[PDB]
Amino acid sequence: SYTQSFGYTIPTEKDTLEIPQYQALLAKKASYMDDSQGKNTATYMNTAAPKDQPETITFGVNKVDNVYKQSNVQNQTFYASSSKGTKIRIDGKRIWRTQSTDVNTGLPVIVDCPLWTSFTLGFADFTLVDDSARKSTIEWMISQLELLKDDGVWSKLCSGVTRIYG
Amino acid sequence: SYTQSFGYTIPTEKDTLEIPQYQALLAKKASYMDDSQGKNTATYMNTAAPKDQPETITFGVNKVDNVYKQSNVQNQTFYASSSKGTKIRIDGKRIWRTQSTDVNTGLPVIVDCPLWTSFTLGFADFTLVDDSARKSTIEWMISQLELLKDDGVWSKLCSGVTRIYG
Amino acid sequence: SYTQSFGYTIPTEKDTLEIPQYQALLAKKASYMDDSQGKNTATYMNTAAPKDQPETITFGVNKVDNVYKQSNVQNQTFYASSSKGTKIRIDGKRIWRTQSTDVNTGLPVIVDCPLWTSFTLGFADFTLVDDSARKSTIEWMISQLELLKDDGVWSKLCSGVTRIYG
Amino acid sequence: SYTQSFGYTIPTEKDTLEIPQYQALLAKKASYMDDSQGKNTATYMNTAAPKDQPETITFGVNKVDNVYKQSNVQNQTFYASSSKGTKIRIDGKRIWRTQSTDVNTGLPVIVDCPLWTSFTLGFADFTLVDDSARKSTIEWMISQLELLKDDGVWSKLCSGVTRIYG
Amino acid sequence: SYTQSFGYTIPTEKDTLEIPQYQALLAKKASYMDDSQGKNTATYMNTAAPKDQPETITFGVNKVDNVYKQSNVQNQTFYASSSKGTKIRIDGKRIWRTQSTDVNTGLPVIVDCPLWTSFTLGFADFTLVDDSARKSTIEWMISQLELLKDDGVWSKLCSGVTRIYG
Amino acid sequence: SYTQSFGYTIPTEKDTLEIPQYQALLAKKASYMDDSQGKNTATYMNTAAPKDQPETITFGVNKVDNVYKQSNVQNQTFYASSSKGTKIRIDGKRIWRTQSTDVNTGLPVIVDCPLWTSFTLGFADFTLVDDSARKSTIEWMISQLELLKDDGVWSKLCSGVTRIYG
Repeated sequence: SYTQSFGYTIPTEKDTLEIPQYQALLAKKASYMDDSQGKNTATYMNTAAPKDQPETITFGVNKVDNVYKQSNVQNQTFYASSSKGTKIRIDGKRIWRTQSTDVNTGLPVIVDCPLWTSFTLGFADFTLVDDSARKSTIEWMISQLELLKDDGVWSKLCSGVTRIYG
Repeated sequence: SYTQSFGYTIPTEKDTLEIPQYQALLAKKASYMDDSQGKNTATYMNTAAPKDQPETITFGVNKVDNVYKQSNVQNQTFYASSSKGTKIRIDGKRIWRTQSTDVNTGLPVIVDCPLWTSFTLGFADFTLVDDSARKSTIEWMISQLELLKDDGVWSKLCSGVTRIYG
Repeated sequence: SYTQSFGYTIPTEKDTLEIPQYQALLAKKASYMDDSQGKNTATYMNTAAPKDQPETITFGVNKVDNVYKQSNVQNQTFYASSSKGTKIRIDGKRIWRTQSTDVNTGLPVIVDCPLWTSFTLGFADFTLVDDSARKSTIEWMISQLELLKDDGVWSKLCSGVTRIYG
Repeated sequence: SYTQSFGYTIPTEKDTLEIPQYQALLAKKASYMDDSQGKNTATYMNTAAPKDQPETITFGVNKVDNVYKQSNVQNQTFYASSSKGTKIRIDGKRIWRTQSTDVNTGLPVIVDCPLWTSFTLGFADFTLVDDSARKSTIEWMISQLELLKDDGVWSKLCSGVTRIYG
Repeated sequence: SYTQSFGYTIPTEKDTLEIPQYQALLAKKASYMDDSQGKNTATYMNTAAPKDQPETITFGVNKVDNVYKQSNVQNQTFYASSSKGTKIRIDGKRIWRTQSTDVNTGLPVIVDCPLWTSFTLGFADFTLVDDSARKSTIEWMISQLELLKDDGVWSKLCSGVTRIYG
Repeated sequence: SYTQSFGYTIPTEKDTLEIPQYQALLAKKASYMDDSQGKNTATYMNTAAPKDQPETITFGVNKVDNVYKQSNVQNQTFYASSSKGTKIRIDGKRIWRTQSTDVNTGLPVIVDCPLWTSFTLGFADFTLVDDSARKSTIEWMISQLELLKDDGVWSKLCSGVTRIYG
């Protein structure tokens, strides 16, 4: 009987995140676009957004020759038989639009500045890696954001706090 | 009275994510490490993880000279003194360790392969950029993972599916 | 019995400065930030200010190898046994924000220009230097500002008067 | 009707500083010295101090090409013909002299070590920069010293405490 | 079922050491100095001590390629799979200062002689080691000092007794 | 009347360490080995541990020609009349042995990994030093370990946290 963990027992306590179904709407209204970002990368355009303010999400997947080099494992004994790994990447570019119409001129005044986001998950290709492992670490990042607290980890990063926990 | 949106009204429907409190445990047990990894960043080590299996999280914040060059927006009619924005990045590196004991010899056998994750959010520095705006796009990415479904966007990416939506 | 003074008896007369408790509010709401300015320098962010208009204060302390070289003491006899000294520095960067909302467009009009301040106190490391000495000279600078008079030393500097007293 | 603040309403509570009138005595007894110390500055000598223990104050004012580059402000939507500001600097150098008389020989023994201080205030040249704005930030620094407390911010800096607030 | 011990059952009897909370005060008042002492070694200044009477503690950690070689293990077979181990080191340098005013001149006469201390713990980096094992060996050293007896192991070493027990 | 201190009043609060009487057992069972480790250094074998699983403690004492040079003392005058000092060192080498019987053959599998510890105290050899002074500095190190809290200074060093306090 072999037990596999991330080094510490998964915390029992659970933060609940009520996340809007952005993905559902985008999935319904998503339309293909050129694979410009990478040959292994397919860019999509979300049709739900107006033509003059587009939101686009680009998915990519790239093999990594050696996972262990980038990462920190203390002893060479522990290395798995193949160090080959796979890395996934979701890139998104959206536009925050503020608009109102001028009283003097019927023309609408429209100022829209851009925001972009990227998520990445890389993992060794080995029979030991479970979807349990990969999903747990996705959740690990999401938790690390501390989204529940309004002035939390994410807002401190946004304001410019490099050294977060001390 | 200004209507400011991302181009489409935020979906009413909400996916609920029960996420373990990884961040709480890490914040309790997080210890500072010298920022070898970045010039303007801060790398932390999680003490909860066993000493031969370290887990590390690295925060960084870098400002961006021109936000509009990357992004696809109809170039717009509002004066901007500068057009520069702040980009926050979170990099985590963890270890998925699988361990057992050799039946022949009581000394255990350990194989641990590495997994890593990275989240990034860049936004134009502007007065009109709200928390509402920024946080919404963080949630937008999280939803885009389709974490609720076992056979979701994230597992397709992990399996190697570039053209996720079609 | 040895007497030590700054060369002239401290003036009995006292200017009273009613200074708002900026420091109390900042101390309550101060949050750590990267030590980017110097390795011996810790930068802090004041959370009381809004995220889109941050105020930041950065403290630093640097040893000075030889204090006497910079300063003017008439005779070499008088030099203390060690010329090693210590220098402290408080740097602050805040933002003066003027805002009103446009009648034609709901969008607020926000113009905020920056202001910054720096205080520095360097002193020889020697058993002779008292906190009495250092505090007196801090007060000496503050008095030198002539804050009580509305059109005084500080406003003359601000307007551009190099030769103040003649 | 425009609300112009530093991001947070000025604290009502006021720390009262009883500061000796050093500046009054110095202004009475201040004599001009040739500005060896700066190209665009003015160095003065205080005649009240004994001749073998000089005390000097040096005023300087230099304009600054671009105020916004140093400071951290969301780059903003208001036309600026130029963005340049004026920076005032006050440098004082004084001597803390400890003197006694040798008991053996009536001739006295004197050891005097040096102390120096510098105050600086830079502000964007703009119409909206008030005295209210500038003076407030001068007071802001003075408060930040926490001079009332014997074991205050200033003494911690002098002792060598970089991370003052946490 | 494997049984691991140091070689002898831990003594039930316990010496109680009432140690002043030096570390607490230092932790409160410790200011980061630049890491002159080593590449992986971080030097700390204690601000509680006066600036001209400094007390500094430097922390360090170095991996050792082969633990077994330095240490005495009777047979080769019993060497573990990987002999890479980790070694920690705490260096402290403090000042015992004697001071009294000169009778002839009030200037104090101060002579301060230094005392320094170092603690080191090196352990084979392997899964079998427990914080049980490490902490026990730390306690083992501390006990070996025989601190309770005034003329004990430590005073004898200070007094030059090399061969303590015979 | 001369006053001598380390620089700060000894903290009243006391951490209580319940340390097993390792030293007592060792003192009972210590057998003199030949002093291989040094000329003025006497090495001791602990007979309580089994003969093939040895634990050895070595004591040493070396004079240092000039204490002041190694240590940081701000000014030269304060150096005492003779800088010759004395330095003591306790080295211990013990064995953490893990053993289990082989399933195939009854002959046990043992693998024993080593741990070692070293404690050093150097003090200026001069009249002014007290066993008050020296015993205080020994306790100072011991407190600095933060042994009471499980994940403390020592575990962080073991875990590689060089920059403990910030």
